Amino acid sequence: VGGGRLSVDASDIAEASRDFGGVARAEPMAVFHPRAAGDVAGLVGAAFRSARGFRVSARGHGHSISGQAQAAGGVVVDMSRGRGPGAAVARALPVHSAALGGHYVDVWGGELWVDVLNWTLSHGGLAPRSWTDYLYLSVGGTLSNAGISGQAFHHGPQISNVYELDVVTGKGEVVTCSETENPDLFFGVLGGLGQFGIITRARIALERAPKRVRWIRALYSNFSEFTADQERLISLGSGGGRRFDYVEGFVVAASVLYCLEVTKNYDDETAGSVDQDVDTLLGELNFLPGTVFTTDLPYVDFLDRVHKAELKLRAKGMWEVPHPWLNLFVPASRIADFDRGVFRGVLGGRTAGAGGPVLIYPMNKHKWDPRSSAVTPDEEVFYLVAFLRSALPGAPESLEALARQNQRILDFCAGTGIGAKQYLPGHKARHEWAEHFGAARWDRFARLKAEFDPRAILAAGQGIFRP
Ligand SMILES: *Cc1cc2c(cc1C)nc1c(=O)[nH]c(=O)nc-1n2C[C@H](O)[C@H](O)[C@H](O)COP(=O)(O)OP(=O)(O)OC[C@H]1O[C@@H](n2cnc3c(N)ncnc32)[C@H](O)[C@@H]1O
Ligand SMILES: O=C(Nc1ccccc1)Nc1ccnc(Cl)c1
Repeated sequence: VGGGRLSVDASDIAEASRDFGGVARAEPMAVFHPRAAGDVAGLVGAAFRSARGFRVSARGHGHSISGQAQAAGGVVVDMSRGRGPGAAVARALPVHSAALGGHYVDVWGGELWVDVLNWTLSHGGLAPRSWTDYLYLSVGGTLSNAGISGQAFHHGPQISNVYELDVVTGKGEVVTCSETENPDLFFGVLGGLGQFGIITRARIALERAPKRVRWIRALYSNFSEFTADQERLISLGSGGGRRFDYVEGFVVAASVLYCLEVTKNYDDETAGSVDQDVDTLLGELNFLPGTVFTTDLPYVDFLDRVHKAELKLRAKGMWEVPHPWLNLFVPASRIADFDRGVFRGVLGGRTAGAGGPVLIYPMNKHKWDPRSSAVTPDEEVFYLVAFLRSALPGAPESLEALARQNQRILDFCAGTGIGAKQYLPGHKARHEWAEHFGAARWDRFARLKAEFDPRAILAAGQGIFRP
């Protein structure tokens, strides 16, 4: 426990027993409020030494869909709660390295990306290079998955932009790790679904942040042309050449329409070249003529765009509802078959039927380290397909229909041998985890668990190992 506090307060227990998915409700015995890493070590150590080893799970912002951060009858470590004035003054300044050829910053494992951003911009105009679409997620939470957005095609996911970690293992041991120090734990933890320890520190790579963003959306009716254009755009920038700084897309609720979403970053030095750069890049595209929608805004406002949508949804009582999300990594070689079978088949053209946004965009696997625990398709270019569904509140039939639609999509992929992989997996059954990881990766994953959390105390809500 040390400097930390073990809370049984009704409101803390309630928050720790729920998540964004709004379905899973496993209750903890207590909520731990640490002051520092040693306190998390002391709590995990005590769980490891106890007779009936209680579950310990870290909670970031509680954005999990199916109880991943829940610890039934155990202790939930509230990593993202502010630690007071002394903690805020003690946060590390960005540091320059001549060996790395740039700056990095050490952050608490529970820090929200929005707070990491505000801190680094205020200390040199620096910022992380690779984002999530939503900044009110914890660093520890995203690094336990991958952390993806429109920059991942170029910079890789957030797990490719971290130099070092401090990890509290399932034995309560504080271990510093990186590519050159305890690499098995470092690569194990990155994308490791919280299985091998709690990240108490992360050393994030930084770049000089742009000031403004030219934010563009364009429409397509031809899927083959929409995907050919996204794939061409993600192939640009090799050797720092001319490219867009963000590439996403989404299916439009109208035939089916698709929207390409791109940005071009700029500052005072590059403001003179933006318009010509954008025009050249757009002139090479095949979008429907006259369907370009452009907005110009500060970098921070573009990065926080989803939080702006959240405030609007909260005011309408549309945020705190069930979210039966399904996130897939789909091989580019089978993306046309996925569009036919799912956007035009399962969804029948009306999406609409999806119950919320459906993101679609490709990434470059070479930007992902093959040593990490993250599971990607067995192909170089693969797409995120994100079914960001919201069920109607107080409507059980709405959640049932969306959960069935998820199952049909999964059965379609398995039946036609698509080779898709779930991102933020919610498998829970043993043979499905084996198939998710594959033979070589499952063996490696089980070996890391035996070494780092033999009692299966950590992140039991993921439902991989018997606690
Ligand atoms: C709700 C949501 C999620 C989201 C998103 C937008 C919204 C509105 N946009 C995303 C995006 O564009 N790109 C992306 O990669 N992910 C996106 N997400 C999903 C999000 O990454 C996940 O929900 C993720 O879990 C992070 O959320 P959060 O920080 O709230 O963490 P958690 O849900 O409580 O816990 C997740 C798992 O990790 C373990 N955990 C938590 N903290 C730690 C630390 N410090 N160390 C180790 N493990 C940790 C939890 O126990 C749980 O298993
Ligand atoms: O959730 C998102 N991305 C995500 C989520 C889970 C896994 C991978 C990507 N992005 C996002 C974009 C616009 N509106 C909203 Cl509510 C959300």
